[PDB]
Amino acid sequence: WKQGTEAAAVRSGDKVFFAGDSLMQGVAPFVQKSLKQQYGIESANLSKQSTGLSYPSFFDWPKTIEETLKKHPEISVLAVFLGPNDPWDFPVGKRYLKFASDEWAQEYLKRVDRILEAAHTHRVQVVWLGIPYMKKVKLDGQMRYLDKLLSEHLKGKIILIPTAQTLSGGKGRYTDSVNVNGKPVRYRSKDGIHFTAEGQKLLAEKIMEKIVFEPSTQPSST
Repeated sequence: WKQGTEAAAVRSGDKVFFAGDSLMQGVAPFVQKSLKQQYGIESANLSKQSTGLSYPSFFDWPKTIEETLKKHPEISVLAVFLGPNDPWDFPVGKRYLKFASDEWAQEYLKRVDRILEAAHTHRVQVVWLGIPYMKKVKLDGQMRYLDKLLSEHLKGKIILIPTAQTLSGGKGRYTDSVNVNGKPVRYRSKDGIHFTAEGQKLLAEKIMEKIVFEPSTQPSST
């Protein structure tokens, strides 16, 4: 099944499902309010602090997604935002895989693919947010690696929303603030990872740009 790669179509009665870590936790509530107030569309926000794809033993995102789509067949969009809790070695079966090795990357993307398969077999449209630049250079190097691994794999398969340049005003590296009409506005929280309310609202707007509500008279006949 081939979803749209530019935007996701929603109708009255659909739900939007938000998944990920604290990156998603701050953004999802703004999208949820916009969906409800603009279109009457309800949502399920399961984002959870400290979670990711590397340690399903802490919280199993692929299994949770499978179970949630089964419980809620009305979900038509799955939005995902995670990463910072994942740049760690992890075990698989009897192997112990080292971060950013070929085998580590293969397993990480197998878990990504399990999510995509769960969604696509049920005609659920996936929106995945790119990882922002981070203030700490070690985490930033890990996240630049992981963001590129993900984007190269996901481009052309799903809807991707990069965030790094948007959150930095195009500067190509981490900034705390971005000028909007010459006045600096802080987008990043004190931890140099997450967002202020202004940063959360901006990313929520970027998500809404990729959601297209369809009235009952769309699509049109020919």
